[PDB]
Amino acid sequence: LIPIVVAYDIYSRLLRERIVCVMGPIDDSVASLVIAQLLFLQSESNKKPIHMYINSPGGVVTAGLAIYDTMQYILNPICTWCVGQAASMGSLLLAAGTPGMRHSLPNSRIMIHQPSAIQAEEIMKLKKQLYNIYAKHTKQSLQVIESAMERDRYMSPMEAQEFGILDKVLVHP
Amino acid sequence: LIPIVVRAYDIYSRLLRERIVCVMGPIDDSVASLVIAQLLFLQSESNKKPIHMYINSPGGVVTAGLAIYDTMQYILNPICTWCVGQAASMGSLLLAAGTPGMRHSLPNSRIMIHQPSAIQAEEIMKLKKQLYNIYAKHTKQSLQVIESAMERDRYMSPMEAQEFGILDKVLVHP
Amino acid sequence: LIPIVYDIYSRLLRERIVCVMGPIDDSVASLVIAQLLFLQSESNKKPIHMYINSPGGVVTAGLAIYDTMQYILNPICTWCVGQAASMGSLLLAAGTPGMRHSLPNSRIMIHQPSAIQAEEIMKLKKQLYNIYAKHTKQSLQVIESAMERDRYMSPMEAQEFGILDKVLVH
Amino acid sequence: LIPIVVRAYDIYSRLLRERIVCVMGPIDDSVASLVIAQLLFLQSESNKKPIHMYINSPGGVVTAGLAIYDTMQYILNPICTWCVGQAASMGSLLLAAGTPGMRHSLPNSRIMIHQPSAIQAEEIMKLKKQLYNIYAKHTKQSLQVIESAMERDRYMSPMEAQEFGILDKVLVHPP
Amino acid sequence: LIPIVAYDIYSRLLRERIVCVMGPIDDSVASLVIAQLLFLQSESNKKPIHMYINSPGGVVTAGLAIYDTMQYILNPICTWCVGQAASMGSLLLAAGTPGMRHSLPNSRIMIHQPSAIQAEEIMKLKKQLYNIYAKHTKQSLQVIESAMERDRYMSPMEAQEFGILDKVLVH
Amino acid sequence: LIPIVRYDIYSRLLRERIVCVMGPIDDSVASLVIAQLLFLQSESNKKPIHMYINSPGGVVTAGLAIYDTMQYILNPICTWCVGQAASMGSLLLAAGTPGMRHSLPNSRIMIHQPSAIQAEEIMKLKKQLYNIYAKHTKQSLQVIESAMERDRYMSPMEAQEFGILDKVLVHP
Amino acid sequence: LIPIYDIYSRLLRERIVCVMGPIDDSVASLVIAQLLFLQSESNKKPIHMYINSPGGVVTAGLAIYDTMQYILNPICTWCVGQAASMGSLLLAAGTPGMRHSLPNSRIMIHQPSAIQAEEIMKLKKQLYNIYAKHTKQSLQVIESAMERDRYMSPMEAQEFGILDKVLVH
Repeated sequence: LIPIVVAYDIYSRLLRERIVCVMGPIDDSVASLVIAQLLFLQSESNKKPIHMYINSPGGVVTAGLAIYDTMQYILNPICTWCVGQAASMGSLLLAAGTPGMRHSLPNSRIMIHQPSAIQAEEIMKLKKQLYNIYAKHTKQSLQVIESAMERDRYMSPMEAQEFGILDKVLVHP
Repeated sequence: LIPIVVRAYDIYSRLLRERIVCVMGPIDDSVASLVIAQLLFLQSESNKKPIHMYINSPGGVVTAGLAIYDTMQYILNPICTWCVGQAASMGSLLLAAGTPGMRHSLPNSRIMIHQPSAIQAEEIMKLKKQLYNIYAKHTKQSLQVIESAMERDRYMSPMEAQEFGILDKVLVHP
Repeated sequence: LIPIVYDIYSRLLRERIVCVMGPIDDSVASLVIAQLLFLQSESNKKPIHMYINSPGGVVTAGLAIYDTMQYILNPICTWCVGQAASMGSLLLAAGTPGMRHSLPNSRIMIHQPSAIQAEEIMKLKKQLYNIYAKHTKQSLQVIESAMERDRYMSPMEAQEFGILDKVLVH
Repeated sequence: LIPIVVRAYDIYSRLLRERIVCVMGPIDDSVASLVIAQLLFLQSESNKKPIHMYINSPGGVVTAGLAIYDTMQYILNPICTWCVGQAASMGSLLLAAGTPGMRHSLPNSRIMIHQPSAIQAEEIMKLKKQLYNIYAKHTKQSLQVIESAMERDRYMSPMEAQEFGILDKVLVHPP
Repeated sequence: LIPIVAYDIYSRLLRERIVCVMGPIDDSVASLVIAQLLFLQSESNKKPIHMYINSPGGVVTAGLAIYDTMQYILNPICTWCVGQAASMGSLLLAAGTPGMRHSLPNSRIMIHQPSAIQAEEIMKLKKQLYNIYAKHTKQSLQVIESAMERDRYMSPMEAQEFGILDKVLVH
Repeated sequence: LIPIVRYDIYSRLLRERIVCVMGPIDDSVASLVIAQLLFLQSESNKKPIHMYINSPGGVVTAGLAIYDTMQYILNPICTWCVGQAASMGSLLLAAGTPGMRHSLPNSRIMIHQPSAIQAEEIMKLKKQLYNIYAKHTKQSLQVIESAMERDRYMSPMEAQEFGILDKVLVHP
Repeated sequence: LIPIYDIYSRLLRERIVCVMGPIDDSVASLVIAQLLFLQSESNKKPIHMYINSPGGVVTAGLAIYDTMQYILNPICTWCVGQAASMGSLLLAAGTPGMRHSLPNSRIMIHQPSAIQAEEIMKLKKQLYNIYAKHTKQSLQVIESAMERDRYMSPMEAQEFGILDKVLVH
C-alpha cells in the first residue's frame, strides 16, 4: 500500500520532518499512536516546532482529550493544519494548536458541534470540559460556546477564523 | 503481489520516483492522506519539475477530494493530469484542476462531472455551490452552464470534454 | 506464497512479460498500466509480451489497459493461455498485427456476458464495435452479430475470424 | 500503520529505549504477557533507573491486571505512572500501584475506581476482597471507605482522585 | 509456516526442477505452474522437469492451460502422482512424457470429471478431453467415453493397464 | 505490535532460558512449547529453565504433551504462576522441579477441570490426572479426587499448604 | 509468534519433522517436501518424525506414508500427546525398533466418521493391509480392532505392535 521513498515509507519520512498526521476517526489506537509520536518528537528536540495535519470527523472524546492534553504538556510549539474537514473532537485539536500557528486550506469544513453504556452525568461532565477548552482557546465566553455548539453545521474557514478556531486561511497557491 | 523491479522498488514507488502520482479507485480519507503525502514529498524533491497525476477513479468522498484539490492548488509545481479509464464526480474535478495546457485524456476515457447519489441538506448544498464555483474558475464557463451540466446524469466523450473545457489535449495518436 | 528464484513474477517482468490473469478490474488495470509504462522506459523498441488468461471484467478498466497498449510504441505480443473472454479477447486482439498467438486449446469469447444509465452502457458497447472492426477488419454488422452469440470459438475459428495470427501447434 | 524511526525501530520499540511502557487499550492475557515481558526486560537493563508507564485503558480481565500489578511490585525499579485520557477499573489499580510520589495525571483524565460488569459467584467476591486490600494499601483509606467509594458507578476528576489518594500530582506542564 | 533451509522449502525444490501441483487447480494455480514451467525451460531446455501431482482436479480451462505448457516446452516432464490425481489432476498425470509417468502404490486415479456457461460450451470442452486422453492413452475414443462416465477411482495397477501410467514404484 | 529489542521481546526472553505458557493451551501451543523445551536442552542440560504460566488451561492431551516433555528433559525447571493457573495450567505448575515451583501473591490456582470423544475415554484420561497430581503433590488419590471435585480457585498460600507449589514470593 | 532461524527451521536442521495438528493435503505437501529434502542431505542419517495429530484426510496420509516407505533413511516416529486415525498409521510406519511414545500419549487406530461408499471401502481395505503388514497382526485382528471406538495406552499399544519403546523418562 504505502509507497517507499529514498528507504522509508512516506508517513515515516513525514514523521522525520516532524509532521504528524491525524487522518480519519480518532480512537484509542489513533490516540496511542499520536501520543507516542508527540512524546517521541519531544525527546528528539524540545525546541523545534511540530506540524500536526488534521483531517478527521472527530471521534471518541476520551481519546481526543488525551491527544489535547499531551499537545498542551509538550514544550514544543505546535503548528496545526486542517485539510478537508475537522469536525467535533477534530476541531478541538485544531483549536488547541499554538496561538498564531493554526492554519486551514480554503475549502476545509470546520464543525464545532459535537454530533450525538455511560451514565448521563458523566457525558455532561465531559461536555463541561469541552466548553472550557473552547472558551480558553477561542477566547469566547462560555455562553457563546454553548449556543454555538448547539447548531449542527459546518463553518467555512473565514467564519471559523472570525470565531477564533483559525489564525490564518492560506489562499495563496 | 506488486512486482519488484531492478536498489529494488515496487513499481508504484518507482513511478513516484518519476514524479507520477496514481489516483486509482474510490477516493476516501486513506487515499486522500496518501495523495497529499505523495504530493508534499514531490514538492520537496523540487519546486520546478512537473508532477504527473494519473486519474482512474469513480470519485468518492467530497471532503476527501477537496483535500486533494486544495493540496494541488497550494503546490507551486505544474501538475499534468491524465484521465485514463474514467473520471467521474470528484475524479473529474481533480482532472480539471491540472495546470492550464497540461490536462490530458486517452481517447476512450469517459468524463463525468455530475455527482451521483449522513449530512444535512444545507451542508451538501454548501459543498455543491463550491463545486459550481470551482468548476467555473477551472473551465472558464458560466455557473448556469455548470449547474445545467452537473444536473444531467451522463458521461461525455473526451472530445466533448475538451470543448467543454475539462481537457486540453486528447491523445488519439500513439 | 509464490516461489523465489526475485519473486517468480518479478523475474518474468524482467523478461518483459506481463501476466494478465484472472478477472480485470481497476486494481488489475493499474498494475498492468504501471508495468506497461515502465517497460517502455526500459527500452523504447524491444517487444513486450502479454500473457492473457482472463474472463474479462470492468469495461473501463479493460479500455484503460487497451489505450496504453496503443499509446506505447513497442510491439506487443499477445498470448491466449487457457481462455480470453469478453474484455480479455479485446486485449488479445489488440496485440501487434502478426504477433497475436494462441495455444491450441484456448477458448476465445468476444460476447459480453450478462450504477450506470442504459444510454451509457450502449455508448460503451458501440466503442467496442469500433475497436473490433479496426483490428479484425470485419464489418460492424458481423461484429454486432458475432458478439450477440453467447458462445466460445476455437483458436482455428478465431484465427479465421481475425482475432489471431498464429496457433502454436504442438 | 505504525511509523518507523531510524538502526530502524517502530515507534513503540523506540519508546521502549526510553524505558516507556504503553499500557493502552483494554487489558487481557496477551496485553498482560506483553507488559510483563517489557517490565522484566527493562529491569535487566537497569535495576535502579525509573520506568515510565503511560496508561489509557478502560480496564480488562482482573487476573490479567493483577498479573501486571504483581510484576510492578516485584521489580526493584521506581515506576512513574501517567494517566492520559482515562484509567478505569483495573486501569486505576495500575495507576495507584505506581511508586509513591510518582503517580501523575493530566488535567482532563477520567478516573474510575468502580468495576463495571463465567465463574462462580464465590470467585468474583474473592477477587473483590483482594482489590479492596490492594487499594487500601496504596490509597491508605480504610476498607469500608474503599467499599463505599467502589460501589458508586462514577468517574472522579484528577483533583478528586488526588484527595482520594490515587494520585500524587496533577500536571499541566513539566515543572 | 514454511521451513527455511537460504530458501523456503518450495523454492529449494524448484532449484531441483521440481514443480508441486498440489491442491485444487484454478486460474491462480495455473499462473504459478506456467510461470515455473517457462522459467525451468529458460534455465535449460534439455534437463527433465519433475511434476508432483496431488490434486482433486479443478477448473477445466486452468488445467488445459497447464497441459498446453507441458506440450509446448521441449523438456521431458516426469509426472508423479502423490496421494491422488482425480479429474483434471489425472490429465496432467497422463500428459507426462511417455515412459516417465510414475505413481506410488497407494495413489488413487480418477479420469471421471465429478459433477457458469451454456451446456453446449461444456460439451465442446468435454470433447476436447476425450481427444486429449485418447492421444496420450493410445486408446479408442469409445473406450475413453465409457471409462470417463464411471464415477470411480482406479488403483495404480489398473491405471497402468489403462495407459495413464508407465511405472509403479514397488517399495 | 510486539516490540523489538542484533530480537522480538519473546526471543530475547527465550535467550534467558524463559519459556512462556500464556493463554489457552492447544495443539499449536503444545507444539511451540515442546520445540522450545527441546531446544533449551540442547543449549545445556544443566542450567535451569524458567516456565511462566498464565493460562486458563485447554486441551487435556495438549497439556499432557507439554508435561511429558518437562519430565523427559534433564534440566531443572522453575515454574512461575503469574496471574492465573487453572485446570491444565495447574498441572504444569505442579510438574516443576521440587523446590523450584513459585507463585506471585495474587495468583489463582484451580485443580478442577471445567466441563468430542466417548464418555469412557474422558474418564480414562481423567484417571491419569489423579495419578500425576498424586505423584507431584504427594497427596493420596482420595485427597486429589476429593479436591478436584470442588469447582473453586484457591490462593497461593493454600496451594502451598496443599503442596501444589513451594514458594510464594511475598512483595517487598 | 514463533520464537527465533525460526524454531522449526532450526529443528529441521536436526532432521526433525513435526507432524502436529490435523492432516490435510497442504500438510502432506509440506511434510513430503521436508522428507525428500532430508533424504537429499544424506540417505544414511536417521530422520525423526514427531506426531501429535488427530489424523485427517486419508489420501493425504497415504501420500505421506508412501513417502516414508520410499525414502531409504531410518525414520524414528514419536507419539506426542495423541496419535489418532491416520496419525496412528504414520506412527506405526516408523522403522522397526524405532517407534517411540511418551508415557501419557493416547493411541487410536479406529478411523472416525465427497465420494461414494464403495470408494471409501476400497480405501479402508488398503488400511487393513498396511496395519497388518506393519503391526504383524492378522487381518482379522486389524479388522476387528478398527471397529472398537476406543483409545489405548502406550503399554497396550506396544502389545499390539504399534510401538517398540516407551520412554519411561
